[PDB]
Amino acid sequence: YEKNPMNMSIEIPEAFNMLPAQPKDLHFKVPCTSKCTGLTIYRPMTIVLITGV
Amino acid sequence: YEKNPMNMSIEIPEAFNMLPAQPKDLHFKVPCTSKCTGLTIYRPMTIVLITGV
Repeated sequence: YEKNPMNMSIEIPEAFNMLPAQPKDLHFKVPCTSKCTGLTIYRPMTIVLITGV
Repeated sequence: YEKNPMNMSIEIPEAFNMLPAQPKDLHFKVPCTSKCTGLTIYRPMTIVLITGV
């Protein structure tokens, strides 16, 4: 393929972050979350696949 | 009936109020509470109910 933002891209609407720690008895639980979308091909004439290799 | 605080009354010793939210993994819970007593009739001879109207 050819690497170019106008051919394909990956979107990250929000970045990795950590919520405030939640205390339980003498310890804490910290949850983390993020967002993603996958791979989007705007122009499908710039990629070639070779399967069965 | 005859409307008079001496005959019947309702008490509300505590009004509606909310508590701070209690977080969980990825959501919250908010509780609400209040107090009441219901109608108290000190002198019940000052009320007449006509039934079947």
